[PDB]
Amino acid sequence: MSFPPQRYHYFLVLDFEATCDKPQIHPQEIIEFPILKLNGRTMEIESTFHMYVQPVVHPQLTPFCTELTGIIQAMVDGQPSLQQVLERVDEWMAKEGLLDPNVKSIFVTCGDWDLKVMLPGQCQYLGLPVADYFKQWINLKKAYSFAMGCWPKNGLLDMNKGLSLQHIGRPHSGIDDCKNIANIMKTLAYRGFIFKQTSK
Ligand SMILES: Nc1ncnc2c1ncn2[C@@H]1O[C@H](COP(=O)(O)O)[C@@H](O)[C@H]1O
Ligand SMILES: [Mn+2]
Ligand SMILES: [Mn+2]
Repeated sequence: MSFPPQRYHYFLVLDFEATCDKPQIHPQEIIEFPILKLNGRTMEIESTFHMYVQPVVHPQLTPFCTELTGIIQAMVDGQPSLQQVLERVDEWMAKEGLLDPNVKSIFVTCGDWDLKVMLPGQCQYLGLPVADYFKQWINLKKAYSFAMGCWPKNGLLDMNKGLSLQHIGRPHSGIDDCKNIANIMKTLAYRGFIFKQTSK
């Protein structure tokens, strides 16, 4: 059945961008924090949280980081740090109605890195508690492997290839990576896939 009933009222698509360098910078710090709120049944985008984040440990973006993500220095200067952005997220969750125990939602990321490595690692570095809704998610690569029966090699690019979808926007932009995740989800639901939590 196309677009079957799903287990969640809403899906929260997330894809961080972080400071980086060649070889990798340490520690990494989140510099882009997007969330797309998807209708649980249709996968349509109904609301968007999007904030750039000011890094503190390594405050100046490297040339590699700007080339990779497209994020320039003026986009993070004057921004709130991660602690404040997380409070903005909580307020946004509240306004969207996602803090109701009877409203079911879950984050969806491309891989496990965002919520298994990046966010809890930086919160630990900062002595910040991770909000409980960040502790369960769906790895799209894993969901795709169940839906299509195959393991994609390179994330969004290869999942778009397998589904004959055109890439949306700019690769390695957090918000655009989110739009592609949402578009892949829409197709998987069209093909009859019911999404399930994959985090452990
Ligand atoms: N090829 C790469 N080399 C170094 N760092 C990367 C690379 N790709 C991604 N990253 C880092 O991982 C973050 C998330 O990328 P992505 O998982 O592609 O959305 C980026 O913002 C960078 O900090
Ligand atoms: Mn990513
Ligand atoms: Mn990305």
